[PDB]
Amino acid sequence: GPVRLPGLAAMRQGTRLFTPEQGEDLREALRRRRGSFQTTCEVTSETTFAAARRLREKASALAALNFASAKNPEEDLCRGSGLYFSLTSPQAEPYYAVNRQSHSALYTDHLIYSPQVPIFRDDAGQLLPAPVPVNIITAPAPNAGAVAQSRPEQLPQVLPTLRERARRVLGVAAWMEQTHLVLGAWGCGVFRNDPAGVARTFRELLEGEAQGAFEHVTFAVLDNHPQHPTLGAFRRELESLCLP
Repeated sequence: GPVRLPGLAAMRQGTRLFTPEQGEDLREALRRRRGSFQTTCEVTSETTFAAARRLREKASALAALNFASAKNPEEDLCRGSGLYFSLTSPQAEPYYAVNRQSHSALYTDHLIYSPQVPIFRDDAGQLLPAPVPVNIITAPAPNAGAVAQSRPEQLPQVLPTLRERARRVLGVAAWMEQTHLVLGAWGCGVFRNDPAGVARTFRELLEGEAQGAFEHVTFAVLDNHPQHPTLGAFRRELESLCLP
């Protein structure tokens, strides 16, 4: 029969959906991990997968945040990886079905956890000699641009939606015992969330509820714009977390 391609079945079968009603269990998992580590934080000018590939030898419990679409499984972490084979798993289907029927550009607090997704290619699109597996957390940031255009009365709700969903990202990471996280400018760019505000949201959590819950947090923010405004905003906001 068909050749079994390495690791793809285990990734798909191990994919996990987190639903809104699991918020409290996620909060408890994060609370138990709080204070475990003297967290190291850094803000780097790297792509998400370049950071994951650099760190994957340093740690196996490494997870990256995928800046995902809410409705369909400009580029997310499916590019260069096996992630689509996980996001289309049957257990992940409610993430797409519920977000579609919500009809809200704030979306819902569904998250997908994808274990040991193979990274197949580098930043330039060339094949890696050996794929590099990383865990991936998929959750959509609120689409501030779409809220502003089509439901402006929801615009004051973008910040609390972003914070509560960021809290659940960290909670999923703690729930799956992840020690290393690759975060970044989640929802910035096309969704038009402000970079300083996204950085400040993660700062609030990492200096509070999630303080010491992770060994290492990398904010991978590749920015080649002349004034580096996105990378600069993250560095300015997260300065106090980044001091060695």
